[PDB]
Amino acid sequence: KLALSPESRLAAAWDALIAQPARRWRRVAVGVNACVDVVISGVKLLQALGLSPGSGKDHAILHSRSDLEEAFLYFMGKGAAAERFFSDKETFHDIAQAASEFPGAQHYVGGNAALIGQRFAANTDLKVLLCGPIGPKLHELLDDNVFVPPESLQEEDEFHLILEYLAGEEWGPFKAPHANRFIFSHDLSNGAMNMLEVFVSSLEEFQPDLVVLSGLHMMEGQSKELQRKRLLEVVTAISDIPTGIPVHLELASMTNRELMSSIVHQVFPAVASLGLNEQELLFLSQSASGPHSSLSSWDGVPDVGMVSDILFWILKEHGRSENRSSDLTRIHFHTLVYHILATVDGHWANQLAAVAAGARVAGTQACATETIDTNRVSLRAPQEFTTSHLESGSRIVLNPDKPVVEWHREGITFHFTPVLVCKDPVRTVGLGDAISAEGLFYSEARPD
Ligand SMILES: Nc1ncnc2c1ncn2[C@@H]1O[C@H](COP(=O)(O)O)[C@@H](O)[C@H]1O
Repeated sequence: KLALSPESRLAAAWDALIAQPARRWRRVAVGVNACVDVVISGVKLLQALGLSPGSGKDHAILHSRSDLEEAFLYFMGKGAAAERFFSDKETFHDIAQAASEFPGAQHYVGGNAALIGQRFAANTDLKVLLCGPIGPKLHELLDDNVFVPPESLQEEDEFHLILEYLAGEEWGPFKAPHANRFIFSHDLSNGAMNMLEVFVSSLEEFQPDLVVLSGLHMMEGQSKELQRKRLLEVVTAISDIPTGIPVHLELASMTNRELMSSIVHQVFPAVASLGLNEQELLFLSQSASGPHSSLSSWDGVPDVGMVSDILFWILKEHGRSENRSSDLTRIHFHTLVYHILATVDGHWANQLAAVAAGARVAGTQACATETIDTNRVSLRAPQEFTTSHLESGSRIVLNPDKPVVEWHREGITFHFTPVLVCKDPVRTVGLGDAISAEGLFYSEARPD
């Protein structure tokens, strides 16, 4: 033998440490955002619609094929990302149909809840119920083990059209300086959480062991009154689920502070578990009180100590307390180069294996391998780090043979592991959802 890489050493230590919990979930219910992502060359699609190259010109809303072409060309010229709503329902149906039927277009399960459901459904001894706007194409795309109530099945899908360009790509006088994507949809269902009622209604019959909720972020840009009605529906529904059934909230893509504030005040006390990334974590700290709210943005890899101070603060401010009657005891934090599982002591088991398992799926799914291919991964976490900078914390050094690190702070325990980052990834949209689902699958709640 020669010396093995840090990455091979790390993946070997995971393989030994990872095992399912003693008591396993039988049934998990997941809702409510779901769609079909159609990934297609934008130039090819527009050409396929019979369009000649016009002018690049931004449009706030796309009402027409013209508007679509013009805004696409505008962003393709910048090599920049954008997202738009397309307002004409019937015209959108014809364009999405054209994109979805275009030879070589890729179709993917989309939506946090559907992606979570899909990951859980990979295990045959776990029964998954999924609600959301599920048409015939999404139903076909979903794993056969996923049960969708007939109530949650509809005639049309919610297509999200993802129009990609490559760096250097050309169409007439247009040339992309960077590779990016322009995305559009006509998705009122996910925007309004229109399947929340159907989801809530299906829980009693199904008797979930675990309920997972996502899609609140999608209400961003809707009536504040509509948002308030839906958050009350969430909280009411959860108070009707039998006591001691964990509820996980998977947080995502938030930019509105009124809404974020409201989710924290109302929904956080009603859930056992929360899942999120660096972007949402920092956004939370910026809204409310924040151990590092002052910082506008993370400057490269988020500092572990700074991250942990925010997670600590959330479980202290909003987590279960003798005064609080909050049910929140768990936060699965996942960023690119490390994941942390933070838990209020004595409510959860198997959290070493669980965080290890969340991290491992980030590698394997990114690379599209069954197991970790140690040639295609790279350890990118900091070699040493402080467990808090605010408080006086430990100085930890990474040991690839002992990758999962545990530390304690006032009845709250943290579980840290680095990620084996896929260097040549296929497609990493939806990775946080697969990470959170894996973390929960390998978690065990205890009696309330
Ligand atoms: N190339 C990669 N290899 C392994 N994990 C990744 C990679 N890229 C992203 N991740 C993780 O996947 C997640 C993407 O989904 P999200 O958290 O929803 O943004 C990030 O949180 C990263 O932690």
